[PDB]
Amino acid sequence: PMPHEEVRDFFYDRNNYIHDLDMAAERMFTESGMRTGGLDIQLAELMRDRFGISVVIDDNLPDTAKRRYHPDTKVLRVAHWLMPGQRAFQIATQLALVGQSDLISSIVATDDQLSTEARGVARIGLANYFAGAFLLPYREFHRAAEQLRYDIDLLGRRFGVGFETVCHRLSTLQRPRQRGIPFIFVRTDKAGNISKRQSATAFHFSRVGGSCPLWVVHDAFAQPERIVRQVAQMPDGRSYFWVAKTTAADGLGYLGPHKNFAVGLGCDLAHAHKLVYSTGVVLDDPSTEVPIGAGCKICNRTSCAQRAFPYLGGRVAVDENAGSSLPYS
Amino acid sequence: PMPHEEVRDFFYDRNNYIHDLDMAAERMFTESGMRTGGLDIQLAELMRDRFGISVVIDDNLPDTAKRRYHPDTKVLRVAHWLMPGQRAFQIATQLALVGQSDLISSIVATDDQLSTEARGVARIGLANYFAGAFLLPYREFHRAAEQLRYDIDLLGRRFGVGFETVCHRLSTLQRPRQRGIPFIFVRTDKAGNISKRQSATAFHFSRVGGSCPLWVVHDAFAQPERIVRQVAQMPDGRSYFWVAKTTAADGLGYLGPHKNFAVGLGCDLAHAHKLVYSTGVVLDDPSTEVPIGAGCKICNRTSCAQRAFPYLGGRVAVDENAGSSLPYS
Amino acid sequence: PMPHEEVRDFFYDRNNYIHDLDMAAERMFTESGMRTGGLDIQLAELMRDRFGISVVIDDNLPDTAKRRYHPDTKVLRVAHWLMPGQRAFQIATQLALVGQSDLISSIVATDDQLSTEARGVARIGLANYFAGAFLLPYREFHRAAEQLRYDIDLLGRRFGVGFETVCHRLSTLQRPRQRGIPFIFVRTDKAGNISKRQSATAFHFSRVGGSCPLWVVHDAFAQPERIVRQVAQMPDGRSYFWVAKTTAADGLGYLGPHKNFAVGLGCDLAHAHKLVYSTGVVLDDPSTEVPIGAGCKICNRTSCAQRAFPYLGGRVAVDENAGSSLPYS
Amino acid sequence: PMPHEEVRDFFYDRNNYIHDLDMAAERMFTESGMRTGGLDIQLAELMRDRFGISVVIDDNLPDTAKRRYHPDTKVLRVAHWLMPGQRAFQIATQLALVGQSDLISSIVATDDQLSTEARGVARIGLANYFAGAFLLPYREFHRAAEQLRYDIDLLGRRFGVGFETVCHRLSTLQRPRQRGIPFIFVRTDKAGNISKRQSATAFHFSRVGGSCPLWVVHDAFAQPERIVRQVAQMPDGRSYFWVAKTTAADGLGYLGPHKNFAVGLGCDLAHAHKLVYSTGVVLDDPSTEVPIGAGCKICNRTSCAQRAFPYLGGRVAVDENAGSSLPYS
Ligand SMILES: CC(C)(COP(=O)(O)OP(=O)(O)OC[C@H]1O[C@@H](n2cnc3c(N)ncnc32)[C@H](O)[C@@H]1OP(=O)(O)O)[C@@H](O)C(=O)NCCC(=O)NCCSC(=O)CCC(=O)O
Ligand SMILES: CC(C)(COP(=O)(O)OP(=O)(O)OC[C@H]1O[C@@H](n2cnc3c(N)ncnc32)[C@H](O)[C@@H]1OP(=O)(O)O)[C@@H](O)C(=O)NCCC(=O)NCCSC(=O)CCC(=O)O
Ligand SMILES: CC(C)(COP(=O)(O)OP(=O)(O)OC[C@H]1O[C@@H](n2cnc3c(N)ncnc32)[C@H](O)[C@@H]1OP(=O)(O)O)[C@@H](O)C(=O)NCCC(=O)NCCSC(=O)CCC(=O)O
Ligand SMILES: CC(C)(COP(=O)(O)OP(=O)(O)OC[C@H]1O[C@@H](n2cnc3c(N)ncnc32)[C@H](O)[C@@H]1OP(=O)(O)O)[C@@H](O)C(=O)NCCC(=O)NCCSC(=O)CCC(=O)O
Ligand code: SF4
Ligand code: SF4
Ligand code: SF4
Ligand code: SF4
Repeated sequence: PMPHEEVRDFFYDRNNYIHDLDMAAERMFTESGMRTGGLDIQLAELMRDRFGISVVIDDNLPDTAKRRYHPDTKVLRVAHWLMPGQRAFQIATQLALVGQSDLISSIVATDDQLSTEARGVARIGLANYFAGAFLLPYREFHRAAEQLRYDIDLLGRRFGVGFETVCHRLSTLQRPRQRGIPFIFVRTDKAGNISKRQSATAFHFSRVGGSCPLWVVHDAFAQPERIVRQVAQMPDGRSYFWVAKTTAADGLGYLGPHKNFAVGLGCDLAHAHKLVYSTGVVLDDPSTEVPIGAGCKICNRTSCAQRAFPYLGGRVAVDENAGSSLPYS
Repeated sequence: PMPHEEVRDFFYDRNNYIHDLDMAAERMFTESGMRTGGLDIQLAELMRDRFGISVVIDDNLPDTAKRRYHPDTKVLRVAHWLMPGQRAFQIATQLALVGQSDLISSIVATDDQLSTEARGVARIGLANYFAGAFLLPYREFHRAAEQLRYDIDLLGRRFGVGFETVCHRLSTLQRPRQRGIPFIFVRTDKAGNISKRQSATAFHFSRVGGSCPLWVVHDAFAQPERIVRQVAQMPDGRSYFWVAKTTAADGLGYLGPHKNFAVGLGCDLAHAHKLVYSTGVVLDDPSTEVPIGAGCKICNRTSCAQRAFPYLGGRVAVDENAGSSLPYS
Repeated sequence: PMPHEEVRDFFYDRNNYIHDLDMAAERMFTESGMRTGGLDIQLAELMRDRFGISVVIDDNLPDTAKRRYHPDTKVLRVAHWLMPGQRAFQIATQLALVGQSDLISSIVATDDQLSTEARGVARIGLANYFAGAFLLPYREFHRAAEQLRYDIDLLGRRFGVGFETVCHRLSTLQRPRQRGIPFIFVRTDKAGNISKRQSATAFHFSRVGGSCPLWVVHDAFAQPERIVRQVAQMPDGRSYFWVAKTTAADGLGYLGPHKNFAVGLGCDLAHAHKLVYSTGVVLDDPSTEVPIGAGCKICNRTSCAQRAFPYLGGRVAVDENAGSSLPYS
Repeated sequence: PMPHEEVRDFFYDRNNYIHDLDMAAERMFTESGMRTGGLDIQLAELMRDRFGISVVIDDNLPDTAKRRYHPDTKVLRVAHWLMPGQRAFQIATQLALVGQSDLISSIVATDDQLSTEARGVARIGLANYFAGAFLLPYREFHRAAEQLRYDIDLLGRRFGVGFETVCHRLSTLQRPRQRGIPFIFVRTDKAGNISKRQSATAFHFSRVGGSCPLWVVHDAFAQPERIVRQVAQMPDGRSYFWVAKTTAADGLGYLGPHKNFAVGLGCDLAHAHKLVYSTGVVLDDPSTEVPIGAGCKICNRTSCAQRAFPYLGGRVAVDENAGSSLPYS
């Protein structure tokens, strides 16, 4: 149980919603006079007025540094190559770590099983959560999500942030009397590594699994920078709607290392009709659903032409007198 | 240690070359009067003349059946939708299982640690090996590979078989005093599941690992049916040349299940200059080599922007006053 | 009016159906005892028995030659690297040119506007038509198309031929009392060059136009080797269903020149419900239809964000005080 | 000769460099105290101080409006969804049109063959040129291009602008005694429509042509957001180096209309060694050069497997006794 997995569980156990921290972010947004649009500058003004922290734009930082905070002189340097939404995210992260320290500490104190390292990692996680809840204040963002029928591009345009940030925030809308579609958010790379798992409730991939090549999230790299959608059926009959898309980090140069990821958002099929991404698709036809699994070794399907491995709790039929398109019959 | 892994190791231990069986395949090829070009027809005639086995092309077989052998009437039914190279492969598989039974049994008897099921899986594996060594007789195939500078498409065209079959056979050219480029052959899917591992000698991915998203094999699906090439450097400094390409199964219909795989062939950089795939590429410039790993949890690189997980034997450094492009620095 | 365009018109004027030639191909198929499956061998037998023509498989031909017929000794050589469907196509083409010469001549004689070169080009075109009508005899192919709901992959599997050949034959099903879906067939390359136009009746792209980047046929290369589908609306309100897919020629080698094409098949929206490719799509929602054009200079749309050129018969609004996402407002 | 072509030629005749206007942009940049990094803010302040123009960021503008200028109250509204580089570009466009009116008029007066509409289009073109020359002052941009070895991503990162803007400016570095690599810049879509042509000197595609599917610019869409590179040889023996990449407009929503374009930059092969994009590529091997053309009807190659149409000044050779891989041999 490594610390990043420990924090994964910390968030999964709390339905991916932190009521104290989300309320605090929204309260501060409103009390400060914030207005959506160009939050980076207003957050600079807020750090100055409320914390004596001076926010500067630094093209002198090392290439890989997004921000650096000097607590001795209270100076926050932010990378020039970050877009305004990204600058705002960095500034609000530091704002959480400086001005919401005690709240974060008390939230961490509620899971006493946490490893020594897991507590620091959770501090950073709650700081990122605060930044998301501030850039995307709960009520305004929820109403915008409903009005826009969950169009992630349009939400990003309205709030001045990227795709991954929007999907993050969508998977946290579990406030008691104002809930959005319950989502599972995942992040993957070209090799099937799932870097991030967040979920409003229990989904198949909340903690483990997801190495099924028929799952559309892995097809996002085959269709780069375009939204892919799938009506999927798990081996147990439960049906889900999946949207996914690639995200690439600009800059770095032709030679340099590049960041390529795929962000995917899934929900119960019953909710799909509320998404713009359901437009043009029939949702009431179980014949049109794509049968996927969780990874071949833990998948009990018997007629899958794509099986890479045999099912673990399964009987290996070996026939010298037959050959089929169905590996590991 | 599941049986398919036991057979993976069985072949790995023999440098992916089976001298008795390969010599037997070539002996039978030449003694029977075989000539490359239309092996399917000649193999049918051979089964008749030498084993009393009647080969029919049966469009009445189930959709997913490639072949079926009835030993009571010695009837081999072969799917009509298989190309001639594929039909030849099926017929030669049955030829190995019927006319080379004892040789295969004695070869299996040499790895006595094999589980009961692993022996059956090994019989199927050795029959496939024999089919490959028969359709592609060793000396003729080796001379053609050198003449064609390892152009896999041109080899397939010359011998009437597909990409995966050619790569299979290329990774087996370890006959003493007539060796080809030592290769590692792998097969993967969109989810990074590595279905096949065969290797002439010790490579990093001969048995485990290979979930590095910077590795070109996983970039094959973004460029389907197009050959991708990479000069890669493992974290230990050793450099390799990798060629890869996707392979899709035709038919099945728009709705039906589809087979999508990616086949990759790797060798030491020192051999790359003998490949047609090196044309246009500089091989002597360590600056141009792509730093890849074997999977993030077992990768010790320190400045990778693509890290999905932290390195296992390392402490997760967490800094509240900085944010970087380098996850898990 | 160049000769290939002249033959384009020759076929367009005849509703892409040649009743005499199609009936002759089917009549000969049936009288000869032909059975679907492995037509290449049976056509060899037919050339021998009926025309004294000897069909041989020649790996000695130049790389680019699919067949060569020596009339002095009546010998037809066919390339070894052609699949059986392709071999059958070559053999039946020569069969049309040798055994249906007078019929072809009389069909050509019906369009007396033909240029000197256009008559020879039309001879080859009618020979290809005969080959298609023979490999795919009309009644059997029509019934298979209806039973399979026009699944091009499954039709290819059943009849042992490729995607482009199937789409060719589908666009010719205009026999008076046994018509299939009326189609427009097109072939394009990565640069928008439309090499082939065939159509059962008058469609927008039967003769000219088709340089609209929003048209899905040009998106086939972005999604290689996978079927793409679109519900499109022309500027005049008429709605069409478009299926398209790439096709690549095997062999040639890593260095050599490659053939990449996209084949597209379109029909009136009203017919889409009879296609398997309509599965999962709502067809009764004009809101979900993609507005395309015929090429920007002849497209009268006013709010297209993708306009590359202004509409020819249009008023150029030029405003120094505004900038928009809509080029050439 | 439509007006947009007239302006294309207007710029082509001046080697895509406007000395007075470029010097004016740089003069104003330096005299005003401008420093690269946050030009949007400084340009707003400059419009205030120097022209009494009040710049507001207006989230109330219509969805498709990038800017709108009200001269009666001297109010410049700029779209909230534009990144800072884009906002700076809009503001500098208006700055050219308001504060450089007479210079632009006198520059337009030098091509007196211009149609009435061509003069307005040329005014917009010269304003865009000025905006490019201001956001990217000539000397600083030239020094940065050489230092960065023409890495377009790194230039964009350094100056806070996108790919298309950098390529625009790179193709204008023809100031006497301080020249950059002479470039041809083109913009195309999925249908091969070439929306933009700018060129430092005489290139094949400076005015017409470019519909060759083997040309790498059209392969950009198959690999979106990834840089593609090609060493190409025209039929006349002259060899060029081509870099290309797609550019997509964010937002707009899943349903809405999308802008997809491909931008390409070409130079003589002799200059390629100065590009970062040449790293790993051999430049002195004529065997490895890809033979491309300018469009099949104006391409005289004789063994091209990709020909879509026959060569215009040639007779279509038709052989009834042969079939080949070479259409229109
Ligand atoms: C996972 C890592 C370590 C990786 O960091 P990266 O360098 O890849 O990127 P990043 O810093 O997360 O930022 C990437 C994008 O995500 C956005 N973003 C990040 N966290 C967000 C949040 N909580 N809410 C909203 N948006 C958020 C940022 O704005 C940014 O957008 P832009 O790019 O547009 O600017 C980090 O995210 C992190 O430390 N998170 C907090 C700790 C945590 O939650 N760990 C559990 C992860 S779950 C896990 O690891 C389990 C997986 C498993 O099963 O093994
Ligand atoms: C792996 C399976 C079980 C599944 O195979 P599939 O049904 O998906 O396909 P396939 O039968 O292998 O056929 C696909 C193509 O491979 C070709 N092919 C297959 N074996 C070949 C060989 N030995 N030599 C040459 N070509 C060969 C066939 O001609 C065919 O070509 P066409 O496509 O053109 O028709 C099978 O291949 C098999 O039983 N192999 C023998 C058992 C074995 O060796 N297992 C160890 C694998 S190593 C492993 O799985 C462990 C790896 C790990 O644990 O990480
Ligand atoms: C167009 C050319 C010149 C190009 O030949 P290519 O080398 O590109 O390929 P090809 O010989 O046509 O064969 C390619 C595939 O098409 C199939 N195929 C070809 N003709 C067929 C037909 N009539 N019916 C069924 N299938 C057919 C072959 O089986 C083959 O399948 P496999 O690959 O799987 O084996 C040729 O097709 C031709 O000469 N056709 C006859 C003359 C004609 O009709 N000209 C008008 C074309 S329309 C036009 O040019 C107008 C465009 C415009 O607007 O300017
Ligand atoms: C071509 C049009 C009409 C259409 O343009 P669009 O609306 O599609 O986009 P856009 O306005 O050009 O802006 C897209 C990106 O290009 C950048 N950009 C535009 N002009 C630039 C310049 N001169 N220097 C540097 N960057 C420039 C913008 O910053 C912007 O960056 P971001 O995307 O990051 O925001 C327009 O560009 C224009 O009016 N140009 C001036 C008229 C002109 O020169 N016409 C001749 C073109 S030659 C032609 O069309 C004929 C070719 C032929 O006939 O074959
Ligand atoms: S066996 Fe299960 S997990 Fe594996 S590919 Fe098939 S459906 Fe997916
Ligand atoms: S950390 Fe290692 S395994 Fe992971 S992406 Fe980077 S190089 Fe590959
Ligand atoms: S203007 Fe017409 S032809 Fe051009 S992209 Fe738009 S819809 Fe297509
Ligand atoms: S004929 Fe010329 S223009 Fe056409 S694809 Fe070949 S090289 Fe390109």
